[PDB]
Amino acid sequence: PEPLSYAAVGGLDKEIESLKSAIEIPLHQPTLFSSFGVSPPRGILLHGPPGTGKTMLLRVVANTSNAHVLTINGPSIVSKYLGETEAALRDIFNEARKYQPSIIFIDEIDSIAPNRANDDSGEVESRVVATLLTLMDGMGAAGKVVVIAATNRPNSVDPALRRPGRFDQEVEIGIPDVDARFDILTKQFSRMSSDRHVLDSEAIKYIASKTHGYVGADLTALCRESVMKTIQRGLGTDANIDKFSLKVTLKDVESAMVDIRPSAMREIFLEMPKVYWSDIGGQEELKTKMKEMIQLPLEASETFARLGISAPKGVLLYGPPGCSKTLTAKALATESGINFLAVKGPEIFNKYVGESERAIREIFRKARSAAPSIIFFDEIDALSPDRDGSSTSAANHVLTSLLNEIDGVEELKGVVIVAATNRPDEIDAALLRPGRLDRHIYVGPPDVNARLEILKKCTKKFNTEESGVDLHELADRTEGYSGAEVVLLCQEAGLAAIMEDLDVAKVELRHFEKAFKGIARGITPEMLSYYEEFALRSGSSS
Amino acid sequence: PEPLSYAAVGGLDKEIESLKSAIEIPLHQPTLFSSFGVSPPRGILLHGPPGTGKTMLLRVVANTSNAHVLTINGPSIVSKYLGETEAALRDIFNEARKYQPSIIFIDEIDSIAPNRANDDSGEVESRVVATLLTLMDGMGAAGKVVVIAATNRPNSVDPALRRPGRFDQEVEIGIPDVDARFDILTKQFSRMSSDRHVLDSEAIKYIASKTHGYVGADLTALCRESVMKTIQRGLGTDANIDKFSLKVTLKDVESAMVDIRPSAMREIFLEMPKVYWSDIGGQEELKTKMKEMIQLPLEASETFARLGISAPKGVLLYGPPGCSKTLTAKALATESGINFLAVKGPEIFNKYVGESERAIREIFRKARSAAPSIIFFDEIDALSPDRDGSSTSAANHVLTSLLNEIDGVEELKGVVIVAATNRPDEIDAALLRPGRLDRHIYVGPPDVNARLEILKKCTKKFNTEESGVDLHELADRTEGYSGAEVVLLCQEAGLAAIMEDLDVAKVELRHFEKAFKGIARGITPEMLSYYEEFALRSGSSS
Ligand SMILES: [C][C][C]S(=O)(=O)N1N=[C]C2=C([C]=C([C])S2)[B@@]1([O])O[C]1[C]([O])[C]([C]OP([O])(=O)OP([O])(=O)OP([O])([O])=S)O[C]1N1[C]=NC2=C1N=[C]N=C2[N]
Ligand SMILES: [C][C][C]S(=O)(=O)N1N=[C]C2=C([C]=C([C])S2)[B@@]1([O])O[C]1[C]([O])[C]([C]OP([O])(=O)OP([O])(=O)OP([O])([O])=S)O[C]1N1[C]=NC2=C1N=[C]N=C2[N]
Ligand SMILES: Nc1ncnc2c1ncn2[C@@H]1O[C@H](COP(=O)(O)OP(=O)(O)OP(O)(O)=S)[C@@H](O)[C@H]1O
Ligand SMILES: Nc1ncnc2c1ncn2[C@@H]1O[C@H](COP(=O)(O)OP(=O)(O)OP(O)(O)=S)[C@@H](O)[C@H]1O
Repeated sequence: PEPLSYAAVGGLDKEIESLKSAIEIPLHQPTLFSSFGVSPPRGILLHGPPGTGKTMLLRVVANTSNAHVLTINGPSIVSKYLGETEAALRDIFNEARKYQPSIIFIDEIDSIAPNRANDDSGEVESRVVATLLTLMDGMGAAGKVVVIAATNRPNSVDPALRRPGRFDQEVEIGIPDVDARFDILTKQFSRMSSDRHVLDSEAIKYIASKTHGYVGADLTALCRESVMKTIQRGLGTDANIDKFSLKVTLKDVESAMVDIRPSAMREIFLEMPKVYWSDIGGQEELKTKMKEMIQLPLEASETFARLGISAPKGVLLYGPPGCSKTLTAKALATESGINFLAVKGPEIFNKYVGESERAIREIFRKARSAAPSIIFFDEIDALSPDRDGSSTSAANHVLTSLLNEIDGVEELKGVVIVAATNRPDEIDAALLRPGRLDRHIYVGPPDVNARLEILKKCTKKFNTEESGVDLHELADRTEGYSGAEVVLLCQEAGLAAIMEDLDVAKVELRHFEKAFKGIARGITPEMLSYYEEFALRSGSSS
Repeated sequence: PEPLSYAAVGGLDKEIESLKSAIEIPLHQPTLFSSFGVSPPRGILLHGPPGTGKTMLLRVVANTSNAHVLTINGPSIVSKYLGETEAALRDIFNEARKYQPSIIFIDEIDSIAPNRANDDSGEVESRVVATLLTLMDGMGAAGKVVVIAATNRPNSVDPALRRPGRFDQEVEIGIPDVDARFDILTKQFSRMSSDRHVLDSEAIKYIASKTHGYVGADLTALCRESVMKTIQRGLGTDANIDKFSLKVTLKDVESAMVDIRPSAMREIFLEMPKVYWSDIGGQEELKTKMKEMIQLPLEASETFARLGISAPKGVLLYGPPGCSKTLTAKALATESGINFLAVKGPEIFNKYVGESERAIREIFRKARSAAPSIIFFDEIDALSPDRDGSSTSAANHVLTSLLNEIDGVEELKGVVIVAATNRPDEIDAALLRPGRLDRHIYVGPPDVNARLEILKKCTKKFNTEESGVDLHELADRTEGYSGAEVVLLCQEAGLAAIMEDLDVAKVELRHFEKAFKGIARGITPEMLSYYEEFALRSGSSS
């Protein structure tokens, strides 16, 4: 029995500190809030997607805090009929009250008081929510009691429990980021002695990098699976190997990766990978314009206010498919340092009725929470009201929610909305009017310098100068290819290289010639003329 | 009471070894990786389509493991009300814990804790899932207890029992393949003495070949019916035959097949028959091209990585209806030696809203699991968003799932997606953009050499050279035919042969002339123009 400690928790140090404060300020000294004449906040609710580390945090709070732990075991104290159940829970609260200081732990409130939905059994669920409200109505500002709550989904909890003055302090324990994933991995692999874990910190970098979707508990599972497969490699050599100290290795960790893949973020707003400005080929004009028109307003708020001008509220990127738009937004995300929440088009539109408006609401709330922030909307084309009557019940509602959140700049100061599209017309004109998503930047097919840069980025691994191919004739021969077609031309050239030989280490011009014959232009002059005719009708930066 | 052994199980050797490993490492050697610091797995799940051999596997594991088995008999220990039921299951777990080492068998979790669906009676189902989780929360890292549970459909089980750090380890027992079917039949017919079973191993090969949809129990059922129909023939000669040792013959086994088939396999991800490169008439250019751009990337990954190019992810086969597309894909499957998941177009798009999402997610999970693999999407034309508002609820969701899943290059190193559409224009352009299903290959009507080879393959059985018909005048006379049209020309010639005589063994040019009169070209110049037009608009390998 090793008692847990805050060193065991990982990747949540920010909200670890927040929860520690929300426990220490009450439960150790309510006199402070007695002086300031507000009822002390009784009730901290730990949100979070499943497996993020709630229950572990509750256990570590119980172990670390010197107060007395009490538990509402959900069903495990509710009796057959509620007449004894309500008495039992009141008895729990009273026993906490007599032995102040005390903490009441409620796990899985969704399994206790979800009375908003249809599953509210008036004999059971309504009674439980009623008694929760009734006793939560008072424990005494002088009382040294606190209620802590953990739910895998908050909105399932009825709004009645989440009214203010009830348990309403909130700690949003969320999906770990890349650095948080590294923290969790380092702690987990330090739980085992470093002898058996032969992975240098660079290996942990790598495994954290390839564990995008994984959340919390999942990572421990990964480590556990690694153990198993390591043991299996001990048996794969010969069954007679009963010797211990078989090291766990990086290769074992991917071999585990391929098989664990449990429930984690695949229906959550995407955190995109890391790309720098160097990866993007040229387009220095667009790079400068984006750097300015996004990063500068978020880092010049005092200067903008001094000048009597509101900051730009929204920039819309439009260009032929393949040209660097998602990559440019990702690069801005990676090396602008601003919090950057991105959502694909369809992944928010589908979001069956109500879930769409809720999703827009929560994305904007999160954007406001961690200001300054950039909300990236890839393919606004999805959120288009330009369809038949079926769109009136889905597209119109989401469009008007987006409009209502976009406007009202008084509450929007550290938020910039960057949208991307390849079908600019089908973006409802109510969203490209002045005062709204109004700056329009046209990406367009890359110019010759940018194309040459893309070549040099993608042709570097296979010999070019000492293979007799000069990239400039390729660059001026590939006029009109969108950047995707340029990188595909490089890929097809490599495919010809492996065509002619399995272990070749050299790429000739004839391979590029075959590739260039094989690839067809994807940007017809129709599409170009389309984009300038949208440029004339545009609002800003035509 | 014959004791079950692993010799009785068949066609699951890989899964058998995995389960034996997952039962030996705990339950015999907990210390051997309690040192490693991770919590032991402690709870393994056996998936499987109904009748694929779960319950037998549990019985054999019980009868071969020296620990003591305890059975949660589902309802057979659940009482009238859950107050005694939860106590009884706690008592079961405690009696296991005291008598370490112990195994706890849960059969049909779905009949126990399916609380994710509407059939959750909060008095029963919620209580049972709650007591599971609450007791699954702790068994003791040194507690030599293991849970094994089996389900007929996993997703019906809630995510709560399938969180990690929990009842986690999964063993997938699937529909047996052809070789596994041979193994199961060999074991079944060797259970009965070889005297009664007069079928040489070749006959067993044949019967396994023509039992595509049969799974597991079904095959045993087949044997039963064989027995039954065999003794029916014992009564077919004369009722006085009470003599034993009536051999079971092959013909009896097919006569059983015509009746045994229940609804065991549904529109499951399809396994396709075997066709060799020799079967496909000519098309040597397409032979080489497909061989390279599919098999070569999946077998020279290190060379591609060394060269700085990503392997080609997707090949779309577009050709007129009749030319060898599905046949070419099947040939690649059969004699490329790579795992070949393949699902038809209409059988995934038109299932349901969430069912389609789940289908694509699971097909790609399976493709990743057994890498390298080739996902074949025959007739993506079904997955088309080019319809009315009804497509906004079905087509958009399925297409965005496909795009999101195929854009995951970071963990998609050993998968290639091959598609085959007969009208390529109705594929959403987002699925043919570079970086996605992008290499386009045109199959097209067979050239003269291919037509000659097709004839030679289909005319071999009935005499051609010594019948006075030379295949080259046929070959150059049948310009414009699709390959299917050519094989049907051969079939119609045979039909005229059996017209003019019931037991003929000779086909003359006049029969072919009648057939050639009776066949119209299904490949209009309009269709060839359409395909050339899509070629000029394509992305790669135009
Ligand atoms: C790993 C690396 C990362 S990245 O770069 O991003 N990538 N990945 C993978 C792949 C590729 C390609 C291929 C063929 S495969 B990559 O490279 O990609 C990239 C990007 O992504 C592209 C484009 O995209 P975006 O951005 O999106 O564009 P768009 O199309 O416009 O949008 P949408 O959504 O579609 S409307 O491409 C590429 N790149 C690179 N670099 C570059 C490019 N492009 C252009 N330009 C340049 N510079
Ligand atoms: C038994 C043998 C097997 S198979 O070959 O496959 N078959 N079977 C049956 C039959 C036939 C015919 C008839 C009239 S009856 B068979 O032969 O078939 C075959 C195949 O299958 C066909 C074609 O297919 P595909 O590929 O699929 O086409 P398409 O349309 O493209 O697809 P889809 O689905 O529609 S999109 O035909 C035949 N063959 C054979 N060989 C050949 C052929 N074709 C062509 N070519 C060649 N070489
Ligand atoms: N930093 C961490 N974040 C998350 N989980 C962690 C972390 N460090 C260790 N873990 C392990 O992850 C698991 C977390 O379990 P839980 O706390 O039950 O997850 P969860 O948030 O409770 O999911 P629920 O209770 O179903 S909403 C435990 O096995 C911990 O040992
Ligand atoms: N190798 C084998 N694979 C599958 N079934 C086999 C095999 N060998 C024999 N069988 C027979 O298959 C039958 C299937 O029994 P079960 O294990 O109950 O099937 P099942 O998996 O339990 O189906 P469900 O999911 O419980 S409805 C057994 O009774 C055996 O007689």
